[PDB]
Amino acid sequence: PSALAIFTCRPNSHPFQERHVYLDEPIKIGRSVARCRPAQNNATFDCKVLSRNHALVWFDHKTGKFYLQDTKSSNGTFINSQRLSRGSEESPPCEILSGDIIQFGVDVTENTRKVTHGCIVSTIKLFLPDGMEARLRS
Repeated sequence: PSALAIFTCRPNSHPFQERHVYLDEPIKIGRSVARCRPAQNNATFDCKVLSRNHALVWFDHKTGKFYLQDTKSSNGTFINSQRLSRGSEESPPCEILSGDIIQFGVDVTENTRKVTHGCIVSTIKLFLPDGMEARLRS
């Protein structure tokens, strides 16, 4: 048994393939870098607007709650469009529920050229170690 977060790519997201992220321990969310590349079982994204150490997601095995924390991201982390912390500041742990829309970064139109870079926008579905779906967003 292992708690599980499934990340699926929303229509307004920079593209990524669906992730099946097991949460036996906290998982870093961050930008793809050497030695830390995207994989199905992780929350590492090839996306310009993410920080290397962007956020952290985990399951609290003693209460059955799931959490997301912004770890001083430059461009923001959001739960249902609400920003967890200011730029370059840490948030407290923020509880996430199954069905939340989670966003890392924001779209950025460069100031020096006409290019727009997308951000990661995901639905997250959350499952307890025994397989039952976690508390649902309402």
